[PDB]
Parts: sequence; C-alpha cells; structure tokens
Amino acid sequence: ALRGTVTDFSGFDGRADAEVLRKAMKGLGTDEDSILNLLTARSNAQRQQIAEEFKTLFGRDLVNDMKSELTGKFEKLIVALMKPSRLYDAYELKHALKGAGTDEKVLTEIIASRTPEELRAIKQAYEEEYGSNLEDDVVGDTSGYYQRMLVVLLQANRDPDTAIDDAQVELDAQALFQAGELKWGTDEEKFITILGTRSVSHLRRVFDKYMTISGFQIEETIDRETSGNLENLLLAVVKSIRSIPAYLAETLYYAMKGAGTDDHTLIRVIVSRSEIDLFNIRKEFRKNFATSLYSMIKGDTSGDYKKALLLLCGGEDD
Amino acid sequence: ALRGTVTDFSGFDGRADAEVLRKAMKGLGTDEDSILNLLTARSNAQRQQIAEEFKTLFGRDLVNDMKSELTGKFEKLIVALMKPSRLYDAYELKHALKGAGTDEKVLTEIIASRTPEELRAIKQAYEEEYGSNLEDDVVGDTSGYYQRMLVVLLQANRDPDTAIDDAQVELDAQALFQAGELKWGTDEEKFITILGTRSVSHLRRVFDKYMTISGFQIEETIDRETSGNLENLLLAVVKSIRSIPAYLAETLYYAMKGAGTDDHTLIRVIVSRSEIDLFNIRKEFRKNFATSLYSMIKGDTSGDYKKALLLLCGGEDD
Amino acid sequence: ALRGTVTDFSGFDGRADAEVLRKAMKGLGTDEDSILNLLTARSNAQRQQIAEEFKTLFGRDLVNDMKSELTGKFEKLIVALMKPSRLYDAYELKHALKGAGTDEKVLTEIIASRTPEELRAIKQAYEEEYGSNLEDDVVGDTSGYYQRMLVVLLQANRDPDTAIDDAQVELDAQALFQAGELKWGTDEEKFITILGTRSVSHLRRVFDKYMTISGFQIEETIDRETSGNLENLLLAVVKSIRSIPAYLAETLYYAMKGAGTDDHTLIRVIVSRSEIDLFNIRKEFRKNFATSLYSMIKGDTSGDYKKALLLLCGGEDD
Ligand SMILES: [Ca+2]
Ligand SMILES: [Ca+2]
Ligand SMILES: [Ca+2]
Ligand SMILES: [Ca+2]
Ligand SMILES: [Ca+2]
Ligand SMILES: [Ca+2]
Ligand SMILES: [Ca+2]
Ligand SMILES: [Ca+2]
Ligand SMILES: [Ca+2]
Ligand SMILES: [Ca+2]
Ligand SMILES: [Ca+2]
Ligand SMILES: [Ca+2]
Ligand SMILES: [Ca+2]
Ligand SMILES: [Ca+2]
Ligand SMILES: [Ca+2]
Ligand SMILES: [Ca+2]
Ligand SMILES: [Ca+2]
Ligand SMILES: [Ca+2]
Ligand SMILES: [Ca+2]
Ligand SMILES: [Ca+2]
Ligand SMILES: [Ca+2]
Repeated sequence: ALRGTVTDFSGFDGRADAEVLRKAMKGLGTDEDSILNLLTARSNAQRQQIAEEFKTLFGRDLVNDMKSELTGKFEKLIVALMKPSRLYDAYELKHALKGAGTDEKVLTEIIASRTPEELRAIKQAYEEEYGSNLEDDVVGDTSGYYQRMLVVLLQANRDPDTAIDDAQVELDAQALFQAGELKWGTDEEKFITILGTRSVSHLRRVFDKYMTISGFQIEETIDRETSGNLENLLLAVVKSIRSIPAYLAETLYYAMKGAGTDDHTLIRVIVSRSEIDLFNIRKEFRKNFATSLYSMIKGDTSGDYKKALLLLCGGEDD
Repeated sequence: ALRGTVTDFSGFDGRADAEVLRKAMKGLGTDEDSILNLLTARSNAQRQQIAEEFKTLFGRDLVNDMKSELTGKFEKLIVALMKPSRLYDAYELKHALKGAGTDEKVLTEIIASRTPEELRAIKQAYEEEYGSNLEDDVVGDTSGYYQRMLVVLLQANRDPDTAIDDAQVELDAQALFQAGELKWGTDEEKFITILGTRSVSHLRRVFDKYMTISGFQIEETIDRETSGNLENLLLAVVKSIRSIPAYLAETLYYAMKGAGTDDHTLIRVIVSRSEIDLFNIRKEFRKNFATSLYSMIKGDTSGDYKKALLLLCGGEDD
Repeated sequence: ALRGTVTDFSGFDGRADAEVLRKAMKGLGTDEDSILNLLTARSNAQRQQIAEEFKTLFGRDLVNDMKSELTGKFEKLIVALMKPSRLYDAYELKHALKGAGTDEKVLTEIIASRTPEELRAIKQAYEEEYGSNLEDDVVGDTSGYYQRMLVVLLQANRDPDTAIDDAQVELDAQALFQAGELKWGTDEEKFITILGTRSVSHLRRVFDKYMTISGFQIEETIDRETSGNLENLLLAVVKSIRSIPAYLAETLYYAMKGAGTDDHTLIRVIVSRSEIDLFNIRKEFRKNFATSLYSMIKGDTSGDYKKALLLLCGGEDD
C-alpha cells in the first residue's frame, strides 16, 4: 500500500561507492554529478554504510568532506540525505526549537503527520542525540492550546483502530458541534481530546457524520472557530487523519506555489518521506493539483539541487 | 508479615480519574477535597497512570497543575504522593545534600532504615535522575566516622542471614565490649565493621549477648561512647536492626511530640512507607506510645493536609 | 600462545587482603612493602574485589587512601595497577589528549598495538567514562595524514585473516612500491589504506614480497619517504603487524636506554600488558637486546617502585 521512491540498490558494494565519492572530491574542484547520481540511488541505510567504508579506507569523515566541497541548497539537500533516517525528524524538530524564533510550521507538520509508532521513535532518538526531553523543549517554546494539542499528540497514545461503534460516532460528532458552532466562543479542550486521542478510523467516520449534522466540513468549522497556530495544527491533524500522503502533498504544493520556493520544506518532505510514502504523495499531488510533483519541482528549482530532487522524486509522467 | 496502608484500587479507571482531577481544578478555585479523596485512595503506580491519562486527554502536566492550584503543607504532601515510589527516597536524599546546609537527619533516617535491596535501587535511581553518584555526593558533604559508616551502609553488602554461629556471637559481643566500655576512648572502626556488615539476625543475637556480658544495652554504650552525628547514626542502625517499623514509629513520634511538628519528616515517613510497612509502624507506635498514630496526627495537623494524612494512615481505633 | 606474568591468586580472600592493606596504612607511616607484595600478587579483577571489600569493611576508598599514603613513581605505579583493566587504555588516551600539549607517542603506541577487538572495547569504555567520543577527541587534537591513519585504525575494521591470495599480495606490494619509492613525493593515502585495512596475515606476506621486489624492508621505505608523527605511526603499525610483543619490547627498550627513564611508558607497558602478553614481551626483549627485561629495569629504577616493577615482570633468569 505505502510505497517510497528510494529503495536499496541491488548489488551494493559500499567500498566501491566510497572510492567513487573520494575520486569525486579529491583535488581541485568537485564532481557534483557523480555525487548526486550515486547518493540518490542508494537507500538511507546504504548511505550510512558508504560513510563507514569511506572512513575505514581514508580516515576522513564523508559528510564533513562533502560539507567542505558543496555549497548552497545542494549542500543542504545532501546533508539531509546523509542524516540516518532514525534521527532526521528529531534533527528537524531540534532545529525548529529556538525560543522566540521557533519555527511552528515544522513542529506542526511533523507532529501532526507522524504516527504514534513514529513519534515514540522520534522522542527516543531526540533524547539520545540531544540529551533533552522533546516534550520539555516543546513546552518551553510554545504556549496556549497550541502547546496543549502538541503535548497530547506527543503522548503517542491515540486509541487503536478497532471495530466502529456508531453511537460513539454520533456522540463525538454532536460533541464537536456543541463545542464549536453552537457555543459562544469555543471549547478547545473538547476538540483537542477528540481529535488528539480517538482512533484514525473512528475520526474519519466522525468527520462524515459531523458534515451530515452541521452542513460544514470539520475544516470549515476549524477556520470559523479558531485562528493562528492552533488553527494550523488542527487543520494539519484533520488532514493527516484523512490522508497523510494528501496532507504532505498539499504541504509540498504550498512550498512551491508563488514567488520562489520554501526550500527547507521541500527538502524535508522529499527526504523524510523518500522511503515511506513519497510514491503515494506523488499520486495525491497529481490527483489534487493536475500537475506532476516532478514538473513543479522542475519549474521551481535550479542546478544540481534540482537534478538531485528530481532523481529522488521520479514520476516524470505522473 | 509487612503490610502497607495503601493498596491498588479495585476497578481502577485512570481516564475517569484524570477527568475528575481536571474538573477539580478547572476554572476559578480548586476542589481540594476531591483531589485528596481520590489520590489517597490510589496506589503510587495508579497515580502515575492517572498522570499519563491526564496528559493524554488534556495536554497538561498533572503535577505542574496541582503545584499551581495547591499551597502550603497540603501541596508538599501531594507532590510527595505523586513522586514515583522508585524515585522518592533518592529525591529526599538529593534534597538533603546541600554543602554546609546538609540535612544529616534525612541521610541517617533513610540510609539506616532501608534494606540492602532498597539501597541498591536507590543508588541506581539517584544516578539516573541526577547524573551524580550518591556515594560521591554523600562523601562530599559529610566527614569523619559518620561519613565512613554511611559509606559502609551504602555498599549494601551486609552479610546474608544464615544459620547462627554461637561462637561468632560471643566473639563479636566481646569485641564490642573491648572496643567501647573497656577502652580509653573508642575504637569506632570496630563498631562500624560489626554493625555495618554483619547480618541482621546475627546482630540481634549479638545485642542480647552484649547485654549479658556488659550489663548495658548496646544503645546505652553508644550514648556513653559517642556523640553528635555518629551517635545518631549508630542508634538508628541498631534500632533498625531490632525493628525497622519500630525505628520509624519512633521517628514519627519525635516529629510530632512538642511545640509544633516536623512536617517534612511526617510527610516523608508516611508517604515512603505507605505501601511497605506503615501498618506495622502503626502497630509499633500504639504499643510503644499508648496513643494511636492517627490521634497524634489528628492533634498535630490542620486542614486538607490533616485530612489527607489521616486517610493515608488509617487506624482510627488502633 | 600469548601469556601474561600476573594471574589470579589461588585461595584469594578479598576481605583478608583488605584487612592487610588497612593495617599497612593505619596510623603514622606506611608499610609500602606489604602493599606492593600483595597488590603485585593479585590479578586486576582481584584488586577490584579487594577495593570493594575495603570500602565495605571500613567505609574508606582504597585508592584514595593509597594516594594519601604513597608518593612519587611508586604512587603512580600503584594507581595504574588499581585502574580496572577495561578502563586503563582509555585512561591513558584521555590523559594524552590535551590540545597543543598532546602526547602523540601514547596515541601512536596504543592505537597501533591494540587489536580491533581491543579498540572496540576501548572506544566504548572511553565514551562511558568521559562522556566524549574518542574519535572526535583524537581528530580535535591531531592533523594531517597522522590524524587520518589514526582514524582508520580507530574504525577497528581491519580485514579478517582468511586464506592468502598470492596475486593480491603481489598487487599490494607493487602498489606500495609505486606509491613510495617510484613516486616523486609520496601517495600517503595508498599506504594508509593498505597498512590500515588489510589483514595481519596478508600484510606479513606483503612485507616479504615488498622486500623481494624493491630490495628495501618496508620500514626502510617509510623512513625514506616520510617523517614526523606519520613516520612514527607507520613504523609502529608495521612493527605491530610483525609482532605486537616485539613492538612493545622495543618500546620498553627505548624507554630505559640512555639518560634516565621514560617512567610513564615503563609503567604503562608493564601494567597494560601484565595479563596479556608480558611474558612474550620478555622473550622478545631477551632475543633482541641480549639482556633480560628484569636486569634493565633493575638497573634503571629505585626503591619500592623498582621492587614492584620487578615483581610484576619476573624473569630473573630470562
Ligand atoms: Ca575537491
Ligand atoms: Ca564542479
Ligand atoms: Ca559548504
Ligand atoms: Ca463558537
Ligand atoms: Ca471560548
Ligand atoms: Ca480563522
Ligand atoms: Ca515558486
Ligand atoms: Ca482552578
Ligand atoms: Ca477550595
Ligand atoms: Ca503552589
Ligand atoms: Ca571507652
Ligand atoms: Ca578514641
Ligand atoms: Ca552521647
Ligand atoms: Ca506537636
Ligand atoms: Ca598511615
Ligand atoms: Ca614506610
Ligand atoms: Ca600521594
Ligand atoms: Ca617517493
Ligand atoms: Ca607527495
Ligand atoms: Ca624520515
Ligand atoms: Ca636509563
């Protein structure tokens, strides 16, 4: 069902690859083409083995050498590709967490779209890597119901998918109606408990029943009742419940539509999802925006950066 | 044989309880009665689950919210009740360790009265929680034979209880007599080795034989030969060897007898022992002081603090 | 095949030994003879148990007490003997790593002469003890091809010994000839890959074939082509490949030959190897320098220090 666009290279020889990369950087100048052709054709785990063979053969750190030879958005993409998959989301969160400068978009995007199993692993990686508790750091740099909903999601304690109870679907749809549209102001607490903790399959049914009862999609109510970071988080949670690939496809769309490109977001989504569901993302992107993800990247980016992204994405004729 | 006064609540529903606690704190004011009635009727492990459900439902930290709503001795008691049992003794030790301000009474009380199995667990919890070695911190803030005896006990290497060797009982009783009463000055080293390392059952016999030989109880010799912190520690060790519940009952007695109350000690003993031997402690208290622990607490304390302590203790008609 | 000079004492009683050591230090003055006779006759693991029994009996730290009673080179030797074997090499490396003051001789000696299995264990011990990554610290305080070769060795990824391929022996011997003697300047990279990563048994054959082709021993080429720290490291690697005991015997020889003694090196080699191959080292020493290691130590050292070293080494009539 879920498919990435990068898989293990058949006939992999990490030592041969390390030699190719050394040759690409040795002496004056840099062969960026050899680097991007190789690294985009190896899985993350294979990149780690290449880095180990490179240090064994040459006593040099592969990532440090590439940071010395490469520049600009290409360098940023290559660095992202070399982060072990188990650490990459933690790395992005750590870098989003910076006091008044906190990048809420990143916190929202990752925490809303990762499964409880993924969040458990991220929390552990973050603690091991940075010596800090993710929840503590998030709490320190956020406030209000936005913080509260993030903490709920960080518990990674969403109800498991089990048989649907129709009376429970009715009760929760009515509860949301009473907490929002029928209330002067908003009972955010009720929204957070229901959206944060009920099972995915249960909530998909609640969203349909809510539309039946109220005449609004839950996303319309959220825009009507809330604003600011809480609004963006609740929408990301609802969209992820409906379809993580669709939510991430939408995220890529907005990173590219308009003047320039949100390169940070483009790199993060493509790299983080490349071995999970980037294929599904391409399919949702084409369905919803009548263009290929490929053509939009092709139009928005330049140089070796563009070339590497296109190889990672694929789907020329999506 | 050993019985606490708090046990797991039958029919426990952590999510229901979390909702009750939220309702108790939500909005202006605080329902302290609902909080103390619930938390004193749940075991420590159940309190931890309640805290997890509360954060899952509401994205709020239960202990932090209670610290915001509560005040005074009641707050201090509730905070103590919410500490995981596996960390509580380590927490009290950490807080006793403060340079010139070191609270020797706490070091003595805990280290003398905990079993080797308990001390092994405390040492590990302390290291994990605080990133420091307990023995190192104790050494830094104590000196002299007091320090040495604490280090001996911290090794948690007391001889196991095995069949009693009567000639060994004679030898050790005579050794103690020669090291103290018959010596100009005192051979503290000999007292520390024998009291610190021999088995409990062996030492109970040595104490009786020592009385036979010398005409003094070992506690009388200790008062005659030593003073200061070393005296208090040796007495706590001997009393704990005779009966941990009796030693702790005596500790509670002195925390309350006289002007006011040592509230810190009252909270620590009641909470730390509530699921181990607080029932035995009540029994020893009644035996030795002709009053119930309940009535003494009832007489010495006020308000919600008093109410919560009484529910934890029980034994109205001891 | 490999034999130390110190082994477990038969009939070991750690508690009896702890009492002997206490008696040696108790009161004014110190019985250095009782200390050195006992500790040199116990294995490292037995010394650790003695330290534990000493703290259990007396509440005193054995190593700290000995640091208080002893002085000079004797103290330094006793401290080295008490370090757990699993930490000693890490301890020496940590102490060699000091910015501009870095002791390259120690880095070279340990990293060249330890097996991949040993280096894996050292890296782990270092990280656990000091909270730092050994490779990172080495990189910070070294530079150039010297650093690179150290990093290669630190990977502990040397090819396993397997059946010898004669054509591979020819290829590598010719490669080294082309990289050094036939090249204007030197291809250090090629030397580092081959010497750092090929199997020991393969390299022993390459060294013989290299002599056949070039008329030089590889050590002669290294002196002809390189200098400085890289030279010393490549020679230590080649000598260790030929024979670790021989390399370490040579290291001891130079620590003593000439005005005075390199006491730090003498202590490190004797203690670190005492339970691994110090017997083989003695044999190589006698073979290569026509004197006993014993007689050279006897001639170069004084006092209790001399006595303890001689007991550790043995081999009076080597
Ligand atoms: Ca280059
Ligand atoms: Ca170029
Ligand atoms: Ca760069
Ligand atoms: Ca409303
Ligand atoms: Ca409102
Ligand atoms: Ca809005
Ligand atoms: Ca654009
Ligand atoms: Ca309130
Ligand atoms: Ca109130
Ligand atoms: Ca408060
Ligand atoms: Ca006396
Ligand atoms: Ca005295
Ligand atoms: Ca006294
Ligand atoms: Ca009182
Ligand atoms: Ca002395
Ligand atoms: Ca002396
Ligand atoms: Ca000294
Ligand atoms: Ca040359
Ligand atoms: Ca050159
Ligand atoms: Ca030279
Ligand atoms: Ca000399």
